Amino acid sequence: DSFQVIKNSPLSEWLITSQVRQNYHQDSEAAINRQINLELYASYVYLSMSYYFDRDDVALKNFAKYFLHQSHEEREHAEKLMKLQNQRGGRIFLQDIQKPDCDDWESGLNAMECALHLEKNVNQSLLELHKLATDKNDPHLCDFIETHYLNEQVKAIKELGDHVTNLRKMGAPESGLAEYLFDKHTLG
Amino acid sequence: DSFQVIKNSPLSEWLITSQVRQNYHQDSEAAINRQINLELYASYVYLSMSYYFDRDDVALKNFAKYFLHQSHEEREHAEKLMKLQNQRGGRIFLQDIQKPDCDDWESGLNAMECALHLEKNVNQSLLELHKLATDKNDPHLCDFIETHYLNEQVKAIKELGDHVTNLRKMGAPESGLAEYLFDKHTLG
Amino acid sequence: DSFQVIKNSPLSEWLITSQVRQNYHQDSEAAINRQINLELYASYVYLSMSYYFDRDDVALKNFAKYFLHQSHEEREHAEKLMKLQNQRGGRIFLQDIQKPDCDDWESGLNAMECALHLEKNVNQSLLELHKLATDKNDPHLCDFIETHYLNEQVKAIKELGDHVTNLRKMGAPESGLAEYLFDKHTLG
Amino acid sequence: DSFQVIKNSPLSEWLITSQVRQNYHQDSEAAINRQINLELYASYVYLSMSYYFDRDDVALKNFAKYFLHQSHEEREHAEKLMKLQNQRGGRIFLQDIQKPDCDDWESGLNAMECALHLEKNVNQSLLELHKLATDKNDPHLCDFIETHYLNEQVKAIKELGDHVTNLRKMGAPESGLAEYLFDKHTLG
Amino acid sequence: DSFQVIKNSPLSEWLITSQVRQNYHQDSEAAINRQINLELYASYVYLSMSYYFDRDDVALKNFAKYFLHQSHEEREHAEKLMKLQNQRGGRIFLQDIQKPDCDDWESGLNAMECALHLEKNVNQSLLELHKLATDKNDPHLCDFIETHYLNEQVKAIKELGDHVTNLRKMGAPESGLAEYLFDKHTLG
Amino acid sequence: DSFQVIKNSPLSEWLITSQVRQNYHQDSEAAINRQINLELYASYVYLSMSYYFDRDDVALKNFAKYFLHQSHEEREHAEKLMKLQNQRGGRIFLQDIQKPDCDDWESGLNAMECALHLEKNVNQSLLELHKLATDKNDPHLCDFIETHYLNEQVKAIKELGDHVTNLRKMGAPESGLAEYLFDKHTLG
Repeated sequence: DSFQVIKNSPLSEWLITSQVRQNYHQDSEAAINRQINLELYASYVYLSMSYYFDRDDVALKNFAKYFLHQSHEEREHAEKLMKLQNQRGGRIFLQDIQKPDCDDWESGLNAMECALHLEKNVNQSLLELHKLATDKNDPHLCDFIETHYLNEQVKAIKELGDHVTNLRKMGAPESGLAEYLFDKHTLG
Repeated sequence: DSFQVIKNSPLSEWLITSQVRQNYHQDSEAAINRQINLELYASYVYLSMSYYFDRDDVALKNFAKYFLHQSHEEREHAEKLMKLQNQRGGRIFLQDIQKPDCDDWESGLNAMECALHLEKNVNQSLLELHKLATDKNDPHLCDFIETHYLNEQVKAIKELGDHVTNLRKMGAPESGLAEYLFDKHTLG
Repeated sequence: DSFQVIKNSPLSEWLITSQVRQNYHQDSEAAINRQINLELYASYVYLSMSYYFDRDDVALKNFAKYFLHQSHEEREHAEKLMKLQNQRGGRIFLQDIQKPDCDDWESGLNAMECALHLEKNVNQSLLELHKLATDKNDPHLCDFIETHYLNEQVKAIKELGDHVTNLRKMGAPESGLAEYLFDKHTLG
Repeated sequence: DSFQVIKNSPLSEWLITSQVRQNYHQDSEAAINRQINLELYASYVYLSMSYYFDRDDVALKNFAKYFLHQSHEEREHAEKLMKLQNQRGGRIFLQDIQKPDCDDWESGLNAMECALHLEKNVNQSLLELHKLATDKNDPHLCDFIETHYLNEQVKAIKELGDHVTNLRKMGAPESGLAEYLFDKHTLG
Repeated sequence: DSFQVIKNSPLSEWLITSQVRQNYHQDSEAAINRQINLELYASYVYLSMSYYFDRDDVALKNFAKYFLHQSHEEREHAEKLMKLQNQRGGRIFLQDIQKPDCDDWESGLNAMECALHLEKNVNQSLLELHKLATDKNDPHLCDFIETHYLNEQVKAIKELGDHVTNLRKMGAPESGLAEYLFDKHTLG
Repeated sequence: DSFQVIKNSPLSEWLITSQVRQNYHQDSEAAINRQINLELYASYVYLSMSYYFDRDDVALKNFAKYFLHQSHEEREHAEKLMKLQNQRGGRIFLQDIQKPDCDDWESGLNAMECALHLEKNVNQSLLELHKLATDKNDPHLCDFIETHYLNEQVKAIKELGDHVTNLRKMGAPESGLAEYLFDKHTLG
C-alpha cells in the first residue's frame, strides 16, 4: 500500500526562529507535515471512486455523490492542519501526492469495504500522533487532536460498517436489484 | 431502415433571388430540407412508442409520458430548422412522412434499445451536415449546428445508455417486477 | 385532392381478444384509424401555411401565428382519438402522412379560402363516422363524437366565413393596405 | 461609396512588446483598427438619417426615433471592439470619420433601402475578418466574432427586408397615407 | 490644432423657404452647423483618452470611466444643437470628423491638462457665437445659449482646475503612488 | 519546470467498446487525460502560494484569500474535464501529482509574476489541444474547448498583467507600504 510507505517514512525527510514559537518540538512539526500529505492522499482516492461510479456501464448516481462529499471533507481536514502549523510557528513542507492503488472498484460493496479499510488506517495514524504529543508534554496539540479528529473517525467507521452489513444481507454483489434499491432508499 | 433510405437520397430531389441571401450555397439549402424531413420522422416514431405503452395489457404510465415528451422535443427541433431556412433566404420543400418500421415494441428494454439506435443515427446525420458546412466556408451555419445540436445529442445518448444498463442489471425483460420498480423509481 | 383519396379507402386496409372489449365492432375500429390519419394530414397542411407567411417577401406575422395555433390544435385532436382507441380495446394501425397539395398560397385571402374548404371536408367525414356509429348501436361512441367534435367544427367554420367576408369587403387581394390592416386589427 | 474606399485600404496604413500579448498577429491588429473606423462611419450615417426625418416638411416622429436608436447601437459596437483591442495587447490607431454620401433621403422607403444596403456591406466586411482569423489559427478571435456579430447582422437584415416589403405593398412612395399609417402601426 | 482649423473656416462652407422660419439669419444657421462639428470632435477626443487608460500597462479604471462619461455628454450636446436647428427651420449640413491630435497621453496629469485646454477652447467658441447672435437681434438664440451652455462650461473648467492642482501638489507625474491614491479617493 | 515535463510526455503513457462511443479518437482520449493531470498540478501550486502568505512573518490576508479562490477554480476545471471524458465514452487514467517547484515566493510581486507565467503555459496547452481536435474532425470537442476555456484564459491573463503593472508603479518590492496599501485597496 502507498499509505504504509508514506506513513513509515522517517521524520528527517519532512523538515525544511519565529517570534511566536513556544513549547513546540521539531518532531511534532515533522509529524504534522506527514499527516498533511496523508489527508491529501485520502482526498485523491475518494475522487477516483466517485468518478468511477459515474461511468455509463455502472450508472449509480447516489454512490458517486456520496463519495464526492467524502473527498471534499478530506480536503477541508488538510487545510485545517496547515492552519495549525502556521498558528504554532512551524514551517510547511510539501511533497508529491501519490496516485491511488486501485483503478477499478468492481461494485458498490467492494468500494465500501475499501473505504472502511482506509478510514481505519487514518485512525491508527492519528492515534500514533496523539501518543507522540503526550510524550513531549504539549497539551495544546493533544486537545486539538482530541477535539477535532477522534470522535469523527469513530462515527465514520461505524457508518461504513452499517452500510457494509446492509449490502451483504440484501444479497450483493451478485444481485443488481439489491444495489439499485440500496442506492434509492439509503443513499438517496 | 426507412431512416437510411431517406438520408441517402440525392440533393437534387430536395429543391423547389432573395434580397437577403448572402454566402448561402444550394447544396446547404437542400441538405437543410432533408434534415427537416428526418426530424419529423423521429417525432412520429416517438409518438408510436408512447401510445404503445398506454395499452391495457402493458400499462406502464411513466414510460408513455417519457416518450411523449421526446416526441414534442423532436417537433420543436424541426420548427427551428424551418426558421433558419427562412432566415438565410432559402425556400422550404416538403415531402411525405414515412410510417415507423416497428409496430410492436415488446418491452421497456427493447424500446430503450431502439431509441438509442435512432439517436445515434441522428447524430451521424448531423456530423455529415457539419462537414458539408465546413467544405463551403459558411461559419454562421457551422456555429448554428455546434451551438444547438451536438451537446444535446451527446447528453441524450449518455442518458439512454444509463437507462439500458440499469434495466439489464435488474433482470429485465424476464422479470416484470424489475420493469415495474424501474417505472416507479427512475422515471416517476 | 389527397384528402378524398385517403377518405375513400376501404376499411379492410386499416386493421392490423382484449380483456376490456365490449360492444365494439371491427368496422368502427377501422374507421377510427382512418380518422386519425386524416387529423395528422390536417396538422401538416396548417404547418405548411404558417411557415409560408414567415417568408421575407410576404412578412405577415399574425397570419403565421394564427395558422401555427391551428396546427397544434389538430395534433391534439389526433392524440385524443388514439386515447379513445386504447380505451375501448382496439389496436392502432398507422400509415404514411401525405405532403400537402399546395406549395404556394399567394395571399391571405386565398389561404383563408383553402382553410374553409379543408374544415368543411373534415366536418363531412365526422358526420359519416357518426352515422356509422348509429348503425351499429354504440351509444358511447356517438356521445364521444357529439360532445368533442361537432360544435367545435361549426364554430370554426363560422369564424373562417367571417374572416373571408371581411377580407373581401376591404378590397383584397389587390390592395396590400387591406391585408396589412386586417393583420394589425383583427388577428393582432 | 466611401465605405468601399475605407474597406479596401491596405493593412500597412492601420498600425502605429506588451506583457500580455500571446498568439496575436499584426495583420489581425490592423484589421481590427479598420473595423473600428467602419463602425463609427455607420453611426454617423444613421444620425444623419434620423435628423432628416425631424424636419418640419417631413415630420415622421417614429422613423426618426428608430434611426436614432440604430445610431446608438453602432457606437456601442465600436466601443466593444476597442475594448477587445486593449484586452489582447494591441494598440489603437484612429483616423478621420467621413461624412455620409447622401444629404437628402427623399422618403421612408428610400431610407429603408439605403439602410439595408449598408447592413449587407457591414456583414460582408465581418465575413472577411472571420476568414482572416481562421487563416492565422486564432480561435479566441473567431469565437468573439461568432458570438457577438453574425446572428445580430442576420436578424437586422431580415427585419429591414420585412419593412421594405410592407412599405412597397401598401403603395409607397406615391401614397403619403401609406407612410403615415406604417409609422403608427409597425414602427410605433 | 485641428480645433483652430475647424473653427476659423468661413461661413460660406457650412450651408447646403420653410413654413416655420421667422427672424432667423443665414449666418446664424451656418454658425450652428460649425458648432455641431466642433461638439462631435470633442466627443471623439474624449473616447480616445478613455480607452488609453484601459491599456494593460497603464491600468487606471476610474480615469477611464470618468473620460467615457465626458464623451457621452459631448454627444448629447451635439444632438441638442441639431434639434434646435430643426426647430427654427434651418437645414443641417454635415462634414468629416477629424482624428484627435494626440495618440499617447503619457500620464493622468497630462491628460487632465489637455482636457482643461480643450474646454477653454470650446468656451471661447460659444462666446463668439453669443456675440454673433446679439449682432443680429435674435433673443431666442441668445437665451438658448445662456441657459444651456455657459454655466456648465464654467463649472467644468473649475472642476478640471481643481483636479490639476491636487495632482500637482501630491507629487505627480513622478510618483505613481500619487496617481494610484488619486484614482482611489477622488475619482472612485 | 515540472509543467514542461508533464506536457511533453507521449500519448501512449495516458491510456488504460462502449455502447455510447461515436467519432471519438484514441489520441483525443489520451490528450484529455494529460490535461486533467495538468489542471490538478495548477490547483496544488495555488494552494502552496495561498498558505505562504498566511505565515506570521508575511501576514497579508487578502493575497492568501485571492490565491485560495484560484485553487478552488482549478479543481472545478479538472472535474469538468473528467465529466466530459465519461460523457463521450472514454476511460479515465490517473497519475501522480507533482510537488510545486518553488517553496518560498519572497513577495507579492514575485508571486503575481509566477502566476502570470503559469497561466500562459496553461493557455498554450489548450491551444495545442484545440488544433489536435481540428485535425481529427471532431466538432463537439472543439465547441467544448472554445466555449469553456479560451475567453476565461484571456481574461485571467489580462487581470494578472494589470496587477503586476500596478505593483511595479507603486514601488514594490522594496516598499512595504506599497504592498500593504495594494492589499487594502485592490484585493480587499
